[PDB]
Amino acid sequence: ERDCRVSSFRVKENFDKARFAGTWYAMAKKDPEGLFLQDNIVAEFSVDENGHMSATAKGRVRLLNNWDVCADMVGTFTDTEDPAKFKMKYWGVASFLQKGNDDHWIIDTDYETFAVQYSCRLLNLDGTCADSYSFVFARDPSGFSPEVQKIVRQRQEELCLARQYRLIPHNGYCDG
Ligand SMILES: CC1=C(/C=C/C(C)=C/C=C/C(C)=C/C(=O)O)C(C)(C)CCC1
Repeated sequence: ERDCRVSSFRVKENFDKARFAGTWYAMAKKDPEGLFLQDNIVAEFSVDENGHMSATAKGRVRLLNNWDVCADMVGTFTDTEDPAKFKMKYWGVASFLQKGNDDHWIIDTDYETFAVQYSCRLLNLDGTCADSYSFVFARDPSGFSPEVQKIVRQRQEELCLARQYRLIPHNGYCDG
């Protein structure tokens, strides 16, 4: 019954960028295909005088050859017609880091405790997502109340991504 068209997905009513600024800890994630951040992920959002939003993020990345590395990444966001939908150009501090362009949607947030993000990097012909990713972020590393977990579990259902998210460890590897 429930529609999986990325076009139909709901997003944050009247997104407020400055209000999202600060440190966010990823608690759980739904990885995309290929190399992705492993764990110990922490994002840090900024918004300039102009309204230009930017972010930095640390995360452990396992390189093909098995070395583990603490990837220091960079992201710049571009506004769209949808205040909660942005275009994100990212790159790493080190040259060997994945560089790219991806959609960045703020599905839901309360700005103070949690946030569900999402990106489809490929649309199937039908209109659903063939390559997605999603971050569940928390204001406090400790996580959230069974109350908010309810909400999140709900946003996840709506993104056609329930029962396929994983918990993210934080063990200070990239120093925390
Ligand atoms: C920029 C950006 C994001 C994507 C980061 C990616 C995609 C990092 C990939 C790192 C790799 C791919 C490192 C490596 O493999 O060296 C996320 C949504 C958290 C949202 C805001 C900041």
